[PDB]
Amino acid sequence: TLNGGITDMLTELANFEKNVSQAIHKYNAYRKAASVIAKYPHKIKSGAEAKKLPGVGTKIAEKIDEFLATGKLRKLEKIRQDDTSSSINFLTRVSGIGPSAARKFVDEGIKTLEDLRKNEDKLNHHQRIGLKYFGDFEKRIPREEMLQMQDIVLNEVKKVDSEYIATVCGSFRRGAESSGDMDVLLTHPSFTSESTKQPKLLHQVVEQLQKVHFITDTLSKGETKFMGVCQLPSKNDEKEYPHRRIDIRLIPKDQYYCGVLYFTGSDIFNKNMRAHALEKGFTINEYTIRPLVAGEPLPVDSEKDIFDYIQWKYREPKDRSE
DNA sequence: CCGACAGGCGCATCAG
DNA sequence: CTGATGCGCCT
DNA sequence: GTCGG
Ligand SMILES: [Cl-]
Ligand SMILES: [Cl-]
Ligand SMILES: [Mg+2]
Ligand SMILES: [Mg+2]
Ligand SMILES: [Mg+2]
Ligand SMILES: [Mg+2]
Ligand SMILES: [Mg+2]
Ligand code: NA
Repeated sequence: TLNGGITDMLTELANFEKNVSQAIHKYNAYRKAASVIAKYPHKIKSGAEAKKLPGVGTKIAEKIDEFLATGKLRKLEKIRQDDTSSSINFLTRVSGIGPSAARKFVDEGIKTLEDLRKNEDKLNHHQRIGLKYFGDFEKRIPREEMLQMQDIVLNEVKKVDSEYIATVCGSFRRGAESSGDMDVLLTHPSFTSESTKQPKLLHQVVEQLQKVHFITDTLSKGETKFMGVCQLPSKNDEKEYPHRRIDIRLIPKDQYYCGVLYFTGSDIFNKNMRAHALEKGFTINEYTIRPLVAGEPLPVDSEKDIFDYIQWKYREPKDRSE
């Protein structure tokens, strides 16, 4: 891509700040810069040109000048060569290991995938599964497989109760050619913000998906959110499909539009949109849009209504990507 | 200069 | 046990 | 790390 070198540099720095420094706002500032630069429709020629973009300040522009002059960043060169930094970064690639646990593990001498395997009894359940499927979870999912997974989940939900509506969101809904995982938003009429008229609405779907061997493991599971692993069936003599991450979110039926907006992302889009909601005197979460101490939920009966409240032209899901 | 930076589910842990 | 805190995760 | 007021 245009400015790929620059945006890669910034993403690496963001990951360093998140994973090693544990500085979430630096992480986010680097990602905001990477994002704005990725959308910039010109080959950046200097740091001063980039500095004109919102989210790119003096320090980034200075890094960009270094990167354009030399093709590298001494700061990242040092980070790359630093054994502890690299180890901590690596370990965070395991689902369930974040910055804190990564640092703790690296302090205890646990530096490698090899080390994690021989110390399974130091891992919680989520981390165990993340280690088990480490190579699989870094593989992306072609949209063709996403379509097959969608067919399974939609038909199996329908067998449980014809009144459930399952909507595949995330990058899939944004029209992406490949997805990192599957995100399923679920509603049922018995569950609204005013009442839960049936218990175990999510459990029943998760259980049905387990019975047919689609869901293979569970990372976490409560009344409204499921985080797990699933796999497509393969045919006689074929290599197995990789195991895949699947998230299911049961959202009150009358709060579907706020739910789908949230679940469609992108993550950066959601942060930008919620940050602009705040500037306009609103707060948005996956349930509601409220005036600001937040007040009572405003009426919504489309995704567009939410954009309208904050005075944004509608963006189609396909235009909410990075 | 500097306060704010999106919002929240599930789970592990801690105090009492 | 409850209630509070923070981690790691999701978009 | 960045930026609006
Ligand atoms: Cl974030
Ligand atoms: Cl709410
Ligand atoms: Mg991780
Ligand atoms: Mg993601
Ligand atoms: Mg996804
Ligand atoms: Mg997901
Ligand atoms: Mg947090
Ligand atoms: Na700028």
